[PDB]
Amino acid sequence: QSNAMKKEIASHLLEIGAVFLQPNDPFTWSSGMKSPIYCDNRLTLSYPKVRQTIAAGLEELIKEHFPTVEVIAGTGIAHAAWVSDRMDLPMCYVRNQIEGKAEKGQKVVVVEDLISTGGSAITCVEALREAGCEVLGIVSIFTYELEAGKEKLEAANVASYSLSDYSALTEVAAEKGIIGQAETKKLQEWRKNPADEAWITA
Amino acid sequence: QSNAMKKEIASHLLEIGAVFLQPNDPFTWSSGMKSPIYCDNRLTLSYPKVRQTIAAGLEELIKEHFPTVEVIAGTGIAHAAWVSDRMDLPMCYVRNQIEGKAEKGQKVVVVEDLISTGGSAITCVEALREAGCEVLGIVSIFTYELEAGKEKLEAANVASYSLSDYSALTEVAAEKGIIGQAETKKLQEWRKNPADEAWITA
Ligand SMILES: [Cl-]
Ligand SMILES: [Cl-]
Ligand SMILES: [Cl-]
Ligand SMILES: [Cl-]
Ligand SMILES: [Cl-]
Ligand SMILES: [Cl-]
Ligand SMILES: [Cl-]
Ligand SMILES: [Cl-]
Ligand SMILES: [Cl-]
Ligand SMILES: [Cl-]
Ligand SMILES: [Cl-]
Ligand SMILES: [Cl-]
Ligand SMILES: [Cl-]
Ligand SMILES: [Cl-]
Repeated sequence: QSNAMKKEIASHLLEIGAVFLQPNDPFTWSSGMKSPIYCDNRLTLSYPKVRQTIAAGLEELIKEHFPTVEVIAGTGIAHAAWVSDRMDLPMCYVRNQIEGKAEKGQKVVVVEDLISTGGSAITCVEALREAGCEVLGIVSIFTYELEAGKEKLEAANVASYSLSDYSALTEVAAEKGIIGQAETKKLQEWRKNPADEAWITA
Repeated sequence: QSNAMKKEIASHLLEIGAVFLQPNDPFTWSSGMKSPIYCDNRLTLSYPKVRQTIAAGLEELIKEHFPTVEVIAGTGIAHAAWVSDRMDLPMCYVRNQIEGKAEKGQKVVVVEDLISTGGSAITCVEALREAGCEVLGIVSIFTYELEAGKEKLEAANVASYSLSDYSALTEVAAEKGIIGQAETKKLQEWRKNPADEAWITA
């Protein structure tokens, strides 16, 4: 659990190619923003054991932090499916139409693949709150730990926990020799100011 | 299994509101076509036991008919998730981009919520064939048994099996007293010629 789980999960994500790092040759995201990292947890679908380890971890986060949960909401659908089955709970998903039942007062936990800028997380929470549900919080597989997302969730009073995060993944990548100390500095600078291209030459 | 399973599943679908019948007051589908029936299996997501009974049934259809399966493809994502977990198989899904691994020669089974006109089923099969996969066939929760769909799948050489179908559901609905003999005739005529509004006054 905690730090051990974060490093173990980061190791798996790197190993299966669900998270890529290229600090010396930046990726360009669909927004046009340069980044040393990209996460695509859709790839976990192809790994039956790794995806189960992830679903078990998400379930453990829910039991630990949101034990009164009544409904699981995905945005993500596959992992919400795996979590809701392990917990024998109704599921719904949010496109902002909600598919599946989400009734007034029901206690909901959101399952997200990734917390990035916070926009997509807030969009999902807002849909559920609009429907009358009590959103307990969010559990996600990964988070880039960006200040923008942190502030958005804090301001909306949404508790959020992730199985692994950028910090753990940077450390594991260095332990593995994928990156070194020079790239670690670039990774640290990107997280602090992701839209500022100074990180590229940090 | 077989007829028993089809009637049991139809009963559950009616009971949870996943299939509606209104032969005396036709629905208008998004295409503008009048219909005595509508199926929305997204509602099964809210029913932990019923959805498990469905996933177990889909798994049984795959074991019975497509035993050499290597990958489960959803289009549907939640049920493909439940089936792939029970079978410990990699999963992918098809939007026609394929998310998750679908490699050359891998034996794939498609999991569909509903077989209607055949268009959406063919679209999914074609994407997987284009990717180089061997599509073993399709398993679905429900089928309207329309001739249009039957012919499209036959012409593309795609084997298709459904847990329940229109015929079983009509029979169960009559047994339950939801519909009678007069409405049964209207239902029979719609299936034969769904775009011809003579069924409305059959
Ligand atoms: Cl992701
Ligand atoms: Cl695996
Ligand atoms: Cl495997
Ligand atoms: Cl709680
Ligand atoms: Cl949808
Ligand atoms: Cl986000
Ligand atoms: Cl709330
Ligand atoms: Cl459906
Ligand atoms: Cl249920
Ligand atoms: Cl329940
Ligand atoms: Cl086979
Ligand atoms: Cl997608
Ligand atoms: Cl179809
Ligand atoms: Cl094929």
